[PDB]
Amino acid sequence: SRLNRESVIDAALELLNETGIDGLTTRKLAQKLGIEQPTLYWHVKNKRALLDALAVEILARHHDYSLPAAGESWQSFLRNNAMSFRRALLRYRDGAKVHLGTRPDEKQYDTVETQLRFMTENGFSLRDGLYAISAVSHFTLGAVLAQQEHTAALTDRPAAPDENLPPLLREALQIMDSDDGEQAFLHGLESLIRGFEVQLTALLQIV
Amino acid sequence: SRLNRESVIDAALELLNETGIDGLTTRKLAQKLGIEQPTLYWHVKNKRALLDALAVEILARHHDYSLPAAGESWQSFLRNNAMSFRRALLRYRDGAKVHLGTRPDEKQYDTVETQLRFMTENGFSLRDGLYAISAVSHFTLGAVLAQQEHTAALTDRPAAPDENLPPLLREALQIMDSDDGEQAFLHGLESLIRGFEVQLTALLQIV
Ligand SMILES: CN(C)c1ccc(O)c2c1C[C@H]1C[C@H]3[C@H](N(C)C)C(O)=C(C(N)=O)C(=O)[C@@]3(O)C(O)=C1C2=O
Ligand SMILES: CN(C)c1ccc(O)c2c1C[C@H]1C[C@H]3[C@H](N(C)C)C(O)=C(C(N)=O)C(=O)[C@@]3(O)C(O)=C1C2=O
Ligand SMILES: [Cl-]
Ligand SMILES: [Cl-]
Ligand SMILES: [Cl-]
Ligand SMILES: [Cl-]
Ligand SMILES: [Cl-]
Ligand SMILES: [Cl-]
Ligand SMILES: [Cl-]
Ligand SMILES: [Cl-]
Ligand SMILES: [Cl-]
Ligand SMILES: [Cl-]
Ligand SMILES: [Cl-]
Ligand SMILES: [Cl-]
Ligand SMILES: [Mg+2]
Ligand SMILES: [Mg+2]
Repeated sequence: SRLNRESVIDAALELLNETGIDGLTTRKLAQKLGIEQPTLYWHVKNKRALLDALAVEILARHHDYSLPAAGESWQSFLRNNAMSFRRALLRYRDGAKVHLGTRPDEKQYDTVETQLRFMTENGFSLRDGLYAISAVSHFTLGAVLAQQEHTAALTDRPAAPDENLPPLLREALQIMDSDDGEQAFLHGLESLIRGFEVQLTALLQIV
Repeated sequence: SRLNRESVIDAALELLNETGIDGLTTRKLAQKLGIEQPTLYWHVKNKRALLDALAVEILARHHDYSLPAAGESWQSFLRNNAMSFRRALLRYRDGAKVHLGTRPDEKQYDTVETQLRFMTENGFSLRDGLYAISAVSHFTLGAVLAQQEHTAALTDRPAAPDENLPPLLREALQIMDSDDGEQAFLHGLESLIRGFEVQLTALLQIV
């Protein structure tokens, strides 16, 4: 099949959804594409370059809320931003493991820059705007990794069904796995944003 | 060398610090221990059982603040808890990648149970206590993964040194990598806790 950037990325994401990150290799990618490894090598040097590119593309394709709406509050933008980040990461198997250790790509510079200018225009210093952005990303990444990687681990070996857990831990785990972890996440996200709001409004006051 | 649980775990953590999670194998563990693979297999069935055990042991050894102090506020306990969780995860290379997708171990039941009882005795429902605990873990895990995995990625290929970044993104990344990410983390952690505090005190009031 065809080996332009787009087709290589499409085949790569298919294979990622078939086999997960740890068994995504240039060997199996070559196989999926019906080509010899030294053909693929012309197009994709290594698994790292491949992972770097999927990270960027999963967002370009599926992270629809990168930009604030005209007039949107910074709280609403961080919420809508986080929800969209979470969506994009969950869309492919081990997606958050793919995102891990990427930095914004040149094709995301203007997007990430705008996001920081927007914060700073709402009364954040660069530094608190940065911390808010970073906290939202790290929170959202952990929440999606815990969920994806809890799941991957269960494929490999089960858990004790209850007949062994102490009572609170027993009902806590029933609750946290009764949706995908979406309510733990949406609740944590409100706590985080209100925390940034309390910090920002305080200004020089001891808070 | 000796193959009791303790010695296998010690050798495993050494190898983890030498080679990272992705090149930690039962082959190289057998080599490190100076034994044949079918000898190791008696002791350790697979990489999963091995990862499950290192996850538990890295905490037992190095997560000193699992328990609140008598009289300690829930805010102070979540802070001291998170800081200690972060420490334990950073102590070994790809440590957070090791923790990912573990659930509390039987030898951590009484610890995690106590943590939930403590929250609920401070006025959290099980559910908000749970969300607070989960948010603190997911935040702390993302923060440590972003840092560890940003680092692992740099071994594999560098970044653009500045002569290409737009201005805010340029100075943001200088700031966020001028310590290990410890100030982004400690700031995010205060925002999260104050957010849980605002939620809890509100009770039935629209907040
Ligand atoms: C400059 N800024 C503080 C940093 C620092 C370190 C980082 O590792 C990153 C950023 C920007 C953030 C912005 C976030 C943004 N959001 C908070 C989720 C975001 O929506 C995007 C995006 N491309 O739309 C990211 O690049 C992003 O996911 C991302 O991957 C980032 C990222 O990796
Ligand atoms: C029951 N509780 C809500 C859950 C649910 C899902 C989970 O995946 C987990 C917990 C408890 C938390 C407690 C946290 C605690 N802390 C908030 C960091 C903690 O200090 C410990 C500990 N063993 O001391 C954990 O087990 C812990 O790191 C952990 O790994 C957990 C964990 O994995
Ligand atoms: Cl074709
Ligand atoms: Cl082609
Ligand atoms: Cl193309
Ligand atoms: Cl490869
Ligand atoms: Cl293969
Ligand atoms: Cl986890
Ligand atoms: Cl010996
Ligand atoms: Cl022995
Ligand atoms: Cl032992
Ligand atoms: Cl193995
Ligand atoms: Cl090997
Ligand atoms: Cl990251
Ligand atoms: Mg990122
Ligand atoms: Mg855990």
